Amino acid sequence: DTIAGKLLTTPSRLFKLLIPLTTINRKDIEQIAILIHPQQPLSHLERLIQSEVPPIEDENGQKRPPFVSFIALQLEQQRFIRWSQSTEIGDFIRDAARAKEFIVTIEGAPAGLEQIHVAVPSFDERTYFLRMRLRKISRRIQGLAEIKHECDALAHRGAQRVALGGFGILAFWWYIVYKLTFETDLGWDTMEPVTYLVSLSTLMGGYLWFLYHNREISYTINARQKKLYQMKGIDLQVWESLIDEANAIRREIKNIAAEYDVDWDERKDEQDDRV
Amino acid sequence: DTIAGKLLTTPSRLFKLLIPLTTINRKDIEQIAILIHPQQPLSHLERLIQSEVPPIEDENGQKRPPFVSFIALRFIRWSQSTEIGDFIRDAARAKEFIVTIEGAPAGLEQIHVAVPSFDERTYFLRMRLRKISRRIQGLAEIKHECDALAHRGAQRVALGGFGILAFWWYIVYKLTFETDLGWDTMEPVTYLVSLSTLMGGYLWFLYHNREDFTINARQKKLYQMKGIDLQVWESLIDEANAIRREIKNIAAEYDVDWDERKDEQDDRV
Amino acid sequence: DTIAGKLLTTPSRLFKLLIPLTTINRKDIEQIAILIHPQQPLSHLERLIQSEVPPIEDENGQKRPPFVSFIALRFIRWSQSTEIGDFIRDAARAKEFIVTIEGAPAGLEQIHVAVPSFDERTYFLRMRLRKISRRIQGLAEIKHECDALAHRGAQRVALGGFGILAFWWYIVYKLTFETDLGWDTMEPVTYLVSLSTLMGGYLWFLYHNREDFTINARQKKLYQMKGIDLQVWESLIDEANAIRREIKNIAAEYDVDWDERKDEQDDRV
Amino acid sequence: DTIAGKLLTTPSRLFKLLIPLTTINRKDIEQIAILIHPQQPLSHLERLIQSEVPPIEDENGQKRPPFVSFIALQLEQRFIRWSQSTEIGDFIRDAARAKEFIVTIEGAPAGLEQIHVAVPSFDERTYFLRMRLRKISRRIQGLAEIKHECDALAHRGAQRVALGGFGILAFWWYIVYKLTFETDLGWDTMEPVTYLVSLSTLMGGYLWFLYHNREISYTINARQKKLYQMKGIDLQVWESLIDEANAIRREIKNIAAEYDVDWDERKDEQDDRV
Ligand SMILES: [Ca+2]
Repeated sequence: DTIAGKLLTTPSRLFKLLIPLTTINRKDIEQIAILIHPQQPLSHLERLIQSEVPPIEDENGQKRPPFVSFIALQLEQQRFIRWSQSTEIGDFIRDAARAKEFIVTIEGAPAGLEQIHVAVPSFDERTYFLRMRLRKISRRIQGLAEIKHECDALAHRGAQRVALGGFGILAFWWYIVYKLTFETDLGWDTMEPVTYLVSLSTLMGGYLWFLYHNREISYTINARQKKLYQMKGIDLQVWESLIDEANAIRREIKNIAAEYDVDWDERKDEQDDRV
Repeated sequence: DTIAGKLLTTPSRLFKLLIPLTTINRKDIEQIAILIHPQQPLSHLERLIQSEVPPIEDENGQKRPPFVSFIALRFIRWSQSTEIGDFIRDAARAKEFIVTIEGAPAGLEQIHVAVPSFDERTYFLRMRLRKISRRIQGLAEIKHECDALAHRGAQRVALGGFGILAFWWYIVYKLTFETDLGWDTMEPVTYLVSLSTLMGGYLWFLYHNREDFTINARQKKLYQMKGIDLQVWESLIDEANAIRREIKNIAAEYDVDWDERKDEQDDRV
Repeated sequence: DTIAGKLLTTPSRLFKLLIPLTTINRKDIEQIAILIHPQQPLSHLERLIQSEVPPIEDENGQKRPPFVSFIALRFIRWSQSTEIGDFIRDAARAKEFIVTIEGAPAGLEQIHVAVPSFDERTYFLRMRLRKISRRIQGLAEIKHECDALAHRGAQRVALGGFGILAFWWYIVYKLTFETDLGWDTMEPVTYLVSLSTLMGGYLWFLYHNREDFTINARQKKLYQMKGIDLQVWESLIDEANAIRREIKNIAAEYDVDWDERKDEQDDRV
Repeated sequence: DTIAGKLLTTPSRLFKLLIPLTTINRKDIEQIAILIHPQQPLSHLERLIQSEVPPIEDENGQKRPPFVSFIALQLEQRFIRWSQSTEIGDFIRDAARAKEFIVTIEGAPAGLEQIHVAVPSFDERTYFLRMRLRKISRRIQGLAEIKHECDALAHRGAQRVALGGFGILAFWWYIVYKLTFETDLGWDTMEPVTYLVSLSTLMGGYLWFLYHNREISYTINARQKKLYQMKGIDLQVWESLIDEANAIRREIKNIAAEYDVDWDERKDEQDDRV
């Protein structure tokens, strides 16, 4: 407005900042748009804001560029120290960003005060433009996880059916042994060897099923299912690629979170996936 | 020679461009080399060129260094913050690049460099991927024939065991169903043989020392001899896909469609 | 009167120093802040101090930069190729640091900065280590309580099962070893109960659906409710040890002995 | 000697190089040592060699120290001039694949007026990195062998109780044979006692199913965790030397990725023996 500014956070890597300053190409005072990359030296910013301002007339007559500066708040856990003209912008943004303070001293031109304060984006503000894409990719891997749960439901359909048939056959055997045993039409001593023979036969069949473990293609991955939900369903390369692209951003948000002394909790954004 | 240069890609991550400049004290042409990182600003390259050119004169009186301006594609000027990945991107579709230095030129006011492309840029990558994919393929097929070997040995030994136990079924059936010796004279044979195969199924635990060792574990024991482990293996496949997503990025953004079988068709030829 | 100065460690990786200089046309005293990464060479800092100071006229010809000289501790000049981390290391033992610009404005030509200590630097590490130690401690004891809780239910269910099966020992001892019904009238009770035991497993396998689920798996299912997973857990412990090896590095190089319980003695007081 | 130099690789991060040129009154030519960090700019290097040379008496005023310039080979799968403020390490890598580069002084006392310095090789860079890697790798292989022998101690502690179980089950086989075949007593009294024994060993084989008490893994057991640590050698040093050992292989494979020369540690398996 008058002595206030803001340095915004674009979704790209760049910044922008809007500062009011007098220019006679405009009428009185315009808030101007300046863009910044965080690997540019601070001399480029002072030359860039030095270029869109009508100059200070030299009282010696001959030397008319303006001489601008930058001053921050040295924190002692007041005091102010000026920053050299060849730091990168990003490191200064981080230091004054925890300081929550920024001024500019344009020499000569300011009629009164000559202290343009600007305001940095707080940790939540900086994070927001990361958290949107983080929440998006977490949402769609949650959906593909739900479809994996659906083919799990297919798997236990097959298991339940196979096991139901086995229980029916075991009930058949229990009734035929009881009927041919308690009725006293055949005694026990002709039912005992048939029991041992059947026990050998089911130890043979268990010796068949103990051979059956053909493929176990894991990584958490099955073998019956791997052809099932891929050659008719939804992919797995894209699943691991969204894992890979998803794991990177959380470290950046936690690094910037380390820079701001603010506890990053993703369970405090569990509440934002619902309303 | 005169107003023409070129930009080249290192085997590392960086770039290098070659521009015909005029240095502090030379003749009019010298193909000076400048090493740039691609995700980096553009004012950095402006500063790095303007370090090596004689400055502009008064100006009443100014000894200030020249001002370059990277117009590209008619003469759409580009700002001092767009990164070199994007400027080589849109210029790479344009196949043109103009650095118009001022003061220094004495009216020529132009420089043209030729942007490398996707076949050329990736060809460098393809070599990296072509070599590592061949190294995947050989170890793959050797691992497969080891799988066939351990599978065959396991099923032949299990087939022998089913042979002897089926023999036990046959002699119990014919001994107690012929009714020469009774089942009462057959009970000891069954239970005492059952402890005898707890014996013969228990000696193997201590001398030859299985301590699971199922069908799969014989193979996993086996290609400790015949091959290499799984960590190097998945590093090769996973890093191969890490290269493939990047050639999909660059060839996607350059908008020329590509599949990597088209140099497997040049691996043997 | 302003030959003083100090260097302060940022909470980030790269740290800054504060020196009194004269930039273009000012009064002689002004602090100027300069950001330094400790993997940069010394000559880089030499260049950044050369940027903001007026040049020196030396009689055909005027060197546009001055020349500074990072002597230290009895004075030993240090060459302009050492690491800044090493120069802060040996100077940190010395607790002194001297920059000496050749040009002297008016009888003042020296500058002392005061190299800080492992106390301040490693409380920019100790705040992190104390916070992660508190988090690990609380989550640890909650998981242990959860761990204790699972085994109570496991031993109750197992003790009940041993109760009824011991009853099955007593009833088959007493029914046929000493009493009226003989073993011939007892055998189908044993075998038919054995298939009836089996029926129980099938019912258990299908309605309440255990598809191992042993004693450890009740715990591992249980603190999915009461706690957090193991990957985050071992990430906190492993990164905590990564910080501990670095404070052992810095206190190993600055040579003041240290154990980290000595601030747990201030975590409650 | 006169037109050949070499830039070596010190055990530290920062290079050195030795080039012959003319100096103050002491000698005609001396291969002099220049110390270089790979992050200093190239103007620093030219100035460094511009400083230890007597200047040229240059008219039209006094601009006396020379202006030196670096030249390398632009591989075409010629000679270009590298700019005066690249960083040294990137120039080292690019001309390192070119295997030569050329310094030119302005004095030109020699007729050739060139200095073809030599380039450090893959065997030398990875020579020092390989000495570090093999030293720590041996230094964990010994502790791997001590893990092997305490594992053998656990093997002995198992084989005792397994031998006792085999002896007891042989005792049971013989007592069932004597009280069965002799016919002093008929099978119809050994049958009941067999079923009762089968219940009792299902109980004793049921209380062992609770005995899976601690399993502290990461590949790690729990029966031995007090034994090899609170009487033997640590595990913190084990995982720490793992952590310090995993980093260097990526650097050797990055520098190996630059030189287009294959990196095989099994071709260095042969160097741990002779
Ligand atoms: Ca019987």
